[PDB]
Amino acid sequence: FVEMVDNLRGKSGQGYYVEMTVGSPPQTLNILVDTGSSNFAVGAAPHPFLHRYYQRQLSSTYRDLRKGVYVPYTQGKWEGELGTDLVSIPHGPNVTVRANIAAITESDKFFINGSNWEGILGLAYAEIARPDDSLEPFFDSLVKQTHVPNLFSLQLCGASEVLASVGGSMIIGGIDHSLYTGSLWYTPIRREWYYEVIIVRVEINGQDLKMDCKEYNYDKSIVDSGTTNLRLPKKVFEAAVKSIKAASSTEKFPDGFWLGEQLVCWQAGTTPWNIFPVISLYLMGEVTNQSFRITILPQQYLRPVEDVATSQDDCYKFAISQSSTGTVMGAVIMEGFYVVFDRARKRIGFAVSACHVHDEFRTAAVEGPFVTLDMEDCGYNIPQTDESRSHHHH
Ligand SMILES: N#Cc1ccc(COC(=O)[C@H]2C[C@]3(CN2)C(=O)Nc2ccccc23)cc1Br
Ligand SMILES: [Zn+2]
Repeated sequence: FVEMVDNLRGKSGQGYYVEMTVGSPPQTLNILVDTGSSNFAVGAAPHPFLHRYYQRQLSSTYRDLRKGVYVPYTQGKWEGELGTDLVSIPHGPNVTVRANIAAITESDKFFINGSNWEGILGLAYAEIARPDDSLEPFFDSLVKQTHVPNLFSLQLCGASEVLASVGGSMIIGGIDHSLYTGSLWYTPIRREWYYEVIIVRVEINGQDLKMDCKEYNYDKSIVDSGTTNLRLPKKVFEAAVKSIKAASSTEKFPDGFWLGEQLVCWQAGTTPWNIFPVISLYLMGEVTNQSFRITILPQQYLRPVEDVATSQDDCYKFAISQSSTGTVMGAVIMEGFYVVFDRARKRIGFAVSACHVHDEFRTAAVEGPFVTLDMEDCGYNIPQTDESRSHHHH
């Protein structure tokens, strides 16, 4: 899998993308890797934040499906025309695939200035594809038309006039042992829509938040490469920030720091890492009553920004933020770990990433098992709307 190592790039906080080609002759585009969605969609007209876009009419292998699509996120949305075309990943498997593509014709708060990506590769399950689940997602087509094992793995690697470049690896069809150290621990996928998981416990510097564990997963917990922060439900975020504030309390930062809206700075090289606590999320294990923990450092949740006007200083953004749609284990989490999306066995694996940023006293850690007897149920059941209830699935 050496040809797939280091095949992701991006700018810190603005998404990891992989190079893809669509069409005949091949049009090259930089495509966000997003495990929180299941559509393959590409900028298909001019836009202030796009260097280039997909030109359907210039591909002899394009086919229009004569159907529109609309996807609204919490932040951002887009619409497009559905079609299929030939797609390859030059630093991926040695295959070409006919896949669904949404040509994005309009959008708002979707594309990001300076990010260098022009589309999105949705790697989650058909259940949340748009307009509905009969639009085969890309990975499904890849596995179906080729010999590629139904699994991929992501190593996202952390970081004055530009933001920091980041690099990473997306290994399509397996697991590269150079990319992690020590044990690889798996947590069941609760349901194949998002990559949904269940957190059974949260510790800040070894101290239990002591919340009803249903609160950790209200209204869901998902692993999303296409989300920058660790995002936490309102009540969880408030307790977690209270604990981190407490530990770090020799430094009094402005409100805007903790809201994720302001940098704080120390003189080059003098950041007091050791006043910030480690955060451990315990995930449901494969075995009943077992769990394992993934522990991240302040090096992951304190995200570095080089300020033009204080470029002498090491400056950081707080990259834990509030959610009203559940826990999102985003890049902040993932940059600790080599994360294995084992679709075949309906599980997600975590191991310590051979590229995670640490210091001489503490590392990100993946550790288990831990055991509870009569371990309760920590899952939440999303209220079912009449809209969702009325849909037939033939
Ligand atoms: N109908 C629907 C529907 C609603 C919500 C979701 C949630 O989608 C995510 O979380 C993806 C998309 C993401 C980050 N990851 C985002 O939220 N804004 C944004 C902006 C730019 C790039 C990636 C993203 C998925 C579906 Br499908
Ligand atoms: Zn029907």
